[PDB]
Amino acid sequence: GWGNLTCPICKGLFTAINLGLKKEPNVARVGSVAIKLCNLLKIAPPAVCQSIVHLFEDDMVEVWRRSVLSPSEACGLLLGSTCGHWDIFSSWNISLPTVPKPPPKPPSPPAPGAPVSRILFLTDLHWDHDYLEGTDPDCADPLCCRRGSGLPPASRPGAGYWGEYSKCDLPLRTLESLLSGLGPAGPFDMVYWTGDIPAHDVWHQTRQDQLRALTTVTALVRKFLGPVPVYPAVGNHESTPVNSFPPPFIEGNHSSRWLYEAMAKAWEPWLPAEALRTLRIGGFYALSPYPGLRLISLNMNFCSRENFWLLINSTDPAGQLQWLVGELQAAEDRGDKVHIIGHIPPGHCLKSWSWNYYRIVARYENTLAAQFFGHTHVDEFEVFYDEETLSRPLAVAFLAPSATTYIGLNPGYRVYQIDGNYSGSSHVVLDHETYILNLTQANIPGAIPHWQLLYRARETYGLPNTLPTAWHNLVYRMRGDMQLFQTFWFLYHKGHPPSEPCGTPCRLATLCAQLSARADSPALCRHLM
Amino acid sequence: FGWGNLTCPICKGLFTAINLGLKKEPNVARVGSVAIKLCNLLKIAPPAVCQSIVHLFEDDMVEVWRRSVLSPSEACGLLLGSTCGHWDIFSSWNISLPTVPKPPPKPPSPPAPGAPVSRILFLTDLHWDHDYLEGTDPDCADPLCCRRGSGLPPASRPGAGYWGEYSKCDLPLRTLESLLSGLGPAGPFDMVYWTGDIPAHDVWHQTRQDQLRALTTVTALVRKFLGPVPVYPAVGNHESTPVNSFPPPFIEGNHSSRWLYEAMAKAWEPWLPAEALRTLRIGGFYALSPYPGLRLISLNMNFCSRENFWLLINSTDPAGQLQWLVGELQAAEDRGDKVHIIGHIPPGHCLKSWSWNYYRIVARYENTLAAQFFGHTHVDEFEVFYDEETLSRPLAVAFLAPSATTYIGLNPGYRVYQIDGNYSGSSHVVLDHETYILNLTQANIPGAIPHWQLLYRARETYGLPNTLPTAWHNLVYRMRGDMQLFQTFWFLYHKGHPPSEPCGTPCRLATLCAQLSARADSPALCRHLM
Ligand SMILES: *[C@@H]1O[C@H](CO)[C@@H](O[C@@H]2O[C@H](CO)[C@@H](O[C@H]3O[C@H](CO)[C@@H](O)[C@H](O)[C@@H]3O)[C@H](O)[C@H]2NC(C)=O)[C@H](O)[C@H]1NC(C)=O
Ligand SMILES: *[C@@H]1O[C@H](CO)[C@@H](O[C@@H]2O[C@H](CO)[C@@H](O[C@H]3O[C@H](CO)[C@@H](O)[C@H](O)[C@@H]3O)[C@H](O)[C@H]2NC(C)=O)[C@H](O)[C@H]1NC(C)=O
Ligand SMILES: *[C@@H]1O[C@H](CO)[C@@H](O)[C@H](O[C@@H]2O[C@H](CO)[C@@H](O)[C@H](O)[C@H]2NC(C)=O)[C@H]1NC(C)=O
Ligand SMILES: *[C@@H]1O[C@H](CO)[C@@H](O[C@@H]2O[C@H](CO)[C@@H](O)[C@H](O)[C@H]2NC(C)=O)[C@H](O)[C@H]1NC(C)=O
Ligand SMILES: *[C@@H]1O[C@H](CO)[C@@H](O[C@@H]2O[C@H](CO)[C@@H](O)[C@H](O)[C@H]2NC(C)=O)[C@H](O)[C@H]1NC(C)=O
Ligand SMILES: *[C@@H]1O[C@H](CO)[C@@H](O[C@@H]2O[C@H](CO)[C@@H](O)[C@H](O)[C@H]2NC(C)=O)[C@H](O)[C@H]1NC(C)=O
Ligand SMILES: *[C@@H]1O[C@H](CO)[C@@H](O[C@@H]2O[C@H](CO)[C@@H](O)[C@H](O)[C@H]2NC(C)=O)[C@H](O)[C@H]1NC(C)=O
Ligand SMILES: *[C@@H]1O[C@H](CO)[C@@H](O)[C@H](O)[C@H]1NC(C)=O
Ligand SMILES: *[C@@H]1O[C@H](CO)[C@@H](O)[C@H](O)[C@H]1NC(C)=O
Ligand SMILES: *[C@@H]1O[C@H](CO)[C@@H](O)[C@H](O)[C@H]1NC(C)=O
Ligand SMILES: *[C@@H]1O[C@H](CO)[C@@H](O)[C@H](O)[C@H]1NC(C)=O
Ligand SMILES: *[C@@H]1O[C@H](CO)[C@@H](O)[C@H](O)[C@H]1NC(C)=O
Ligand SMILES: [Zn+2]
Ligand SMILES: [Zn+2]
Ligand SMILES: [Zn+2]
Ligand SMILES: [Zn+2]
Repeated sequence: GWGNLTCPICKGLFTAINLGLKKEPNVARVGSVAIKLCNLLKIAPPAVCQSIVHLFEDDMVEVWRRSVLSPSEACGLLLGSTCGHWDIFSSWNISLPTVPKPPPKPPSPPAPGAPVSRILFLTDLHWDHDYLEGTDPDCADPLCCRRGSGLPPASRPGAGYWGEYSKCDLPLRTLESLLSGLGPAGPFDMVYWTGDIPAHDVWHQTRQDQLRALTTVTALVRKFLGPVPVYPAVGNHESTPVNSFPPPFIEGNHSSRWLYEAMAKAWEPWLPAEALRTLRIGGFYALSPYPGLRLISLNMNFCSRENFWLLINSTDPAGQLQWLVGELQAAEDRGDKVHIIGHIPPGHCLKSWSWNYYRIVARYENTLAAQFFGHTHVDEFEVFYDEETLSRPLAVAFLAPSATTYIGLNPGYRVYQIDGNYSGSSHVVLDHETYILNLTQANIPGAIPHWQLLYRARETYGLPNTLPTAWHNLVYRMRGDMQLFQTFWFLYHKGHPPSEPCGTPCRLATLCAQLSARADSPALCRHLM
Repeated sequence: FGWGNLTCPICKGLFTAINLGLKKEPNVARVGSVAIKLCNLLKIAPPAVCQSIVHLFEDDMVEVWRRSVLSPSEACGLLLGSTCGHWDIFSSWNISLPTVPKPPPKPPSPPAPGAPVSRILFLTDLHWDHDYLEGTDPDCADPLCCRRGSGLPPASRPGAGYWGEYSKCDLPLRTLESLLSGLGPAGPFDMVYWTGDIPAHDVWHQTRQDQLRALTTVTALVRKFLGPVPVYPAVGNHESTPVNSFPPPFIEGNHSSRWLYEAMAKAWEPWLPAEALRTLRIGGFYALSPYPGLRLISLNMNFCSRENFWLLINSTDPAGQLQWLVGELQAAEDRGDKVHIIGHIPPGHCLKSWSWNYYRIVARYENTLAAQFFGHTHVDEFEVFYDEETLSRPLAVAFLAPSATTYIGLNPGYRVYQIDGNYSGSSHVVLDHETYILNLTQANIPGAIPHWQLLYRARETYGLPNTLPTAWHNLVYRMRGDMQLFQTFWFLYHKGHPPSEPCGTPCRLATLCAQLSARADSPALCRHLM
């Protein structure tokens, strides 16, 4: 009978497809057809389509050939079981160590006169380098206010001197202003630097340009902050194409070796030997700023939904989660405490990665003191609960607003007051402050650039402390009180909220976001009606 | 604005490049060879068979996959869906019956005493090997044995019988000569319905020339022995090569089926009138009027078939034939005549939507449709149709006739139906039927003379007041109750040569459930068997 032939004909078919598109000419064909389709969907002008697709085609086809179309996979998709196996984005688990979990003990308020560690948090600087004042703020292009955007017609003004309120990342001068005005204050013990150094022009980006951004902005930070250590993390716009972060099992040229070795060449002064070693492989590391404290810098792109290399293998990329566990357990032993920093927050991640992270923080509550994440470009947080009943806040991650202005925001940075350096310190965020540059004032001719204080957390929300329970109570408190949420919304946008009023469903969506540290998991929002 | 928007265009371009890539013959060769190695890996069957069969399928197979499954997209509509591409493969469809209101139901009236009767001979699944060779190995490693190249049986196993064999072998032409020669007793026939499957079961090395050989020589044989009596054939699943390949009319030659359809109507020109030949050259189905007041429809069930891969491209009412059928059936309702439907594969072995639309049609046209005949099963059984609303009322039954061929351990056999005869007011419904078989245990003895015996008669054997559908329904549930009776139906099921295994309760249930399922993917139909 013929029924037996379907499977072999399928496997052979995708073998011929596989080896067939491994040749460049067909890759060119896919590129051009994709260009015509891009032109059909419009958004954006044709040259952008051309450049972007020419940039993506190679690695895109590479991964699809090695993942989606690899027979099989594909035959396991169309037939399944008997023929092939489709594992794409399959579930996986990281297997915590067998050490029994110590009983949860919440941290105690710091003793009077105890030391305090001030930490500067910079994220999403997004340096354009093509920013040109006077250009068109609203143009047809993924990014405007830069060389090649043209001029605004008639009554619409050009881009501001310090940056603009539409699209338009920052010119280097505004980063210089940010770093010069750091005095008051200040002084900082350390700086957490999340990533996203390059601008949002993703179609024509080049490795040389990305390296330019990384090295020059690193040099700027280093110039202004001097001896204070800066601990960076890898953002989602560092590599090119944007979001392309092949795990360590991909080897050059097309691997990430270039970016990871450009880093750790630039960050050599800040990071110790081991940190650099692990950074050269996967782009993540661990170190000890204080005795009794451990900082973990995670590469969240192996977390990312938009990182297509995960189609190939999405299972604990670079084995980093496991590594993290080894560290966190290493921290439980020794009686130390851990700070985690990263670009993309957990709960923006795929499915399994997020759940494994949640499982880890829940297991490691007493050890993990704080967590910091960027990427959102807006000011918000995320609350973690116990994995069983999800009724008890065990930790919170702080999502800091972007230094960049991207999509209509005032620039800003954050500063954390944290339990300081000494034995027994909890190393937990005591408070935080948010500075912004009001562009309406700063762009006036003759104005004096000023980085104002905006708000202080505890002062604004009346929190007895910054521990998770307080943020939980703040969320449910805002569900009820609309004025309070209006405050949180004003600060959410760094003082430049949009024109749309953000009515009731908007509020509900936002608060639900504040409560979801685990991707999917709709139940986390159950108590919000 | 980010890469996430590009996935769709990159996909569509990807599968365009794949499409044009495997549109070249060298790549087709590569897929063929990989498939050959895989076949050898799964074993079953010997390597030469794998090689030949895949070499026969590869061309058209790649054609269809390129044009359907992999056509971007489709494929992209599968991996992304909705917003990007549309995946319709084996999607639902409906035939839209005409708006004429259904006439009020009513049972056919019993024929008056002394009324005329039309005897019809039903031949199906002749499966002529032409390579059948007595003495060769009946059980060999091969899809088909008892032929040239099967070798000799080792040691104690005897060879193949002169008149055919009881394991995995088709018929030699001489046994078809025997069948057609012994047709006298009895009786005289008014017409002959011939379902299909003329060529043998060797599907790996088949060639168009061979299939046409079978068609023309066997057609010539039937015409020789039955002479002036009309034979209305149908297209079986073994005609075209590769087996089951029946591209709809929207596929054009060379690789289309026009060669087979025009080879027919060249061979069947004496039997079928002009229109029949015209539509048969297109779709392989036709309509004609054997009697005044009666209409015979011959459907090509390959557009029905699950095993026909050309439907991957478009599975929706191939050749628009179902619609055509409606147009004919309605034409009869206004005209007040009755319809006989014949085809190879029975409805309920068909895909999903085709089957359900067929059920809907027969249900709508019940009073008009007098009888239905189908082959393919190679075994003696039937299928009962119910009302589309409550599914409690049998509105019709289709008769699945046993095979003339011996394929898979059966005595050869043919059937003859007694039908309400030619006259005004005739119901044209099956009154009874008979089944003749050639017992090979006796016929293959040296010096024996092949004899085609009577086996059973329906009404007498099952004690049915008539052959109308209600009778067969009552028979099925009676068999659910009575195990001895089912044992009878099982003996006749195999044409008098039931297997060694006792069958029994789960077997019985499966068989009866099959008898009640005329619509594929209709498990509810068997609910009442518990
Ligand atoms: C239309 O399509 C047909 C199927 O693709 C194709 O039939 C093929 O014809 C060739 C040449 O006659 C045969 O060639 C093979 O077999 C013959 C006879 O055994 C040998 O002489 C050859 O060396 C070779 O082995 C194929 O067997 C035959 N395929 C089948 C299965 O029918 C027609 O030729 C096509 N016609 C046109 C217009 O190209
Ligand atoms: C096809 O031909 C077969 C051989 O003629 C025949 O099988 C034979 O059937 C008879 C009985 O019909 C068996 O003889 C039996 O007779 C006594 C009578 O008292 C029984 O008690 C015994 O069971 C005894 O078996 C033969 O033994 C048997 N021979 C073989 C080879 O099986 C089939 O019945 C015929 N089948 C059809 C469908 O006609
Ligand atoms: C290595 O990395 C990628 C291939 O994955 C490729 O882009 C490099 O070649 C350069 O890439 C530039 C874009 O980033 C492109 O604009 C430039 O023309 C091209 N050529 C060079 C030498 O810069 C690959 N280069 C290597 C090391 O072969
Ligand atoms: C954290 O505090 C400890 C003291 O509690 C500091 O360690 C001292 O460092 C000085 C040199 O600057 C040595 O002379 C002392 O002997 C050290 N004492 C101990 C107990 O280690 C440490 O410098 C502080 N860490 C940071 C980063 O400021
Ligand atoms: C940023 O600057 C603008 C202008 O200086 C502030 O908006 C002003 O708010 C006052 C409140 O009474 C109004 O009377 C003015 O008309 C506003 N000016 C304009 C042109 O909008 C704005 O509040 C500042 N943002 C913050 C809070 O830092
Ligand atoms: C599949 O085939 C049919 C033609 O048989 C295509 O369009 C149908 O054609 C019939 C007859 O002309 C019309 O009466 C129907 O209305 C049509 N149906 C639909 C759903 O459009 C149909 O487009 C083909 N589908 C594919 C996959 O191309
Ligand atoms: C069906 O019966 C009809 C009569 O109802 C038969 O037709 C007659 O055939 C004879 C012999 O040729 C003619 O003399 C008559 O003129 C015919 N009458 C009509 C009205 O057709 C016919 O023989 C039967 N048909 C078949 C196929 O048996
Ligand atoms: C087809 O596949 C099944 C296993 O899925 C195998 O057991 C069987 O032998 C194959 N069919 C034939 C006719 O060999
Ligand atoms: C993905 O990585 C994990 C961890 O090594 C391992 O199962 C294997 O390398 C990959 N799984 C696959 C290829 O399915
Ligand atoms: C593994 O993680 C998944 C999420 O990816 C979670 O739903 C599941 O409970 C875990 N599975 C096992 C077998 O522990
Ligand atoms: C593609 O781009 C446009 C404009 O950036 C956006 O509105 C749209 O949502 C994108 N496509 C999808 C499917 O989201
Ligand atoms: C008729 O088509 C509709 C969808 O338009 C579908 O829901 C229904 O099941 C179809 N009817 C049949 C008998 O398939
Ligand atoms: Zn960013
Ligand atoms: Zn980012
Ligand atoms: Zn058959
Ligand atoms: Zn058949």
